[PDB]
Amino acid sequence: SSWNDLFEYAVYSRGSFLPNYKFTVRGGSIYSGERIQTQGEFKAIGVNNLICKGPEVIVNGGGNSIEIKEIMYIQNKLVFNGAPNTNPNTLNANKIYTGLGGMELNGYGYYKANEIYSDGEVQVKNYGNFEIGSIGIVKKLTVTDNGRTTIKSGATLYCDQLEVRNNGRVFIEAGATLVTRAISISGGTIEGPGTRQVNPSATFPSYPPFIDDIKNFDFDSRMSVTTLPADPVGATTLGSVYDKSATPWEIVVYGESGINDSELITEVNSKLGSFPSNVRLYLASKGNITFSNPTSLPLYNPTTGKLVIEGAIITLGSTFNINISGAGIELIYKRAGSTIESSITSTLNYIPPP
Ligand SMILES: [Ca+2]
Repeated sequence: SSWNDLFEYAVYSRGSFLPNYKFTVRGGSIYSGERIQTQGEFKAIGVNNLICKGPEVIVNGGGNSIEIKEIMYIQNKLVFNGAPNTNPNTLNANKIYTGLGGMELNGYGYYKANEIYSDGEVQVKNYGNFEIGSIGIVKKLTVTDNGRTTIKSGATLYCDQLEVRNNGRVFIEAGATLVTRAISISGGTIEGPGTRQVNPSATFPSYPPFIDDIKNFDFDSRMSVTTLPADPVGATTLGSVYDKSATPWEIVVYGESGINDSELITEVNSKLGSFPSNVRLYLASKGNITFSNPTSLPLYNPTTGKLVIEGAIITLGSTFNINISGAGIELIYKRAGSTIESSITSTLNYIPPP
């Protein structure tokens, strides 16, 4: 699997991506060209990459749990806004990069990165817990307001500046090392059996190459968005292409002005003569997606209270909202078969990089 392949994404958003409350993506990758803003209970389980090339990624509320297996690229700023101690956030990420806007890890949360690189200030505050498993290279690390940052054994943090304040704590484990060019501890602690080194002329290692690779990739250049097709069969706003040679059946639904659940029931049944609960669904829309009555879709699971979409969602508008009434989404990534890829490649005039 490749981070520059459109068909690797569970969510590919050309513009922004504002999911509904209670949204789980399981597998695949997540891309947005502009802002990502999640309004609570957002979960990424087994996500390979999360690439955001816009100005913010704002994770709001509690109960968020994000797992990144490879690269989390944050073009400018990432902000976990704050979780109740009764519904804390978790982040487990392999490699994280942020640009100049930083990474604000507000608290009631356990945030782990194995590698962290940042052209800005990593803040850990308001009881947040941040652990670096192997390496860190950041402009600034500041722990305040009862935060905690642990350098785990074997790891090395490099930061140009280190600020600890208002009962912030930095723990350096045995065999770990923190290396800063300047330091300012007023009100906070640094303990632990590892080495802490102040060196105004320290030489840091180089960023790994994936950072520039992604910064340098013009995602938009790979496609030419024109109009999304529509047929009068079924919902007159939507178009679709389907594949019954696959198991389960696969259908991609195109909606130039958005998609809703009434239209989806109409369109799918017209093409398939039914709407089996196991259908693999690929939604491609230039407006929002709205499920006003999700229990009407056979994808709704009454036991979990979730719409279970197996497939992927491609959104092409500048702004994009998923809205749903009285249910959560469980989007399980499933790579499309070739009939569906050919339809999407044709529709978006897509040229895969390799
Ligand atoms: Ca139609």
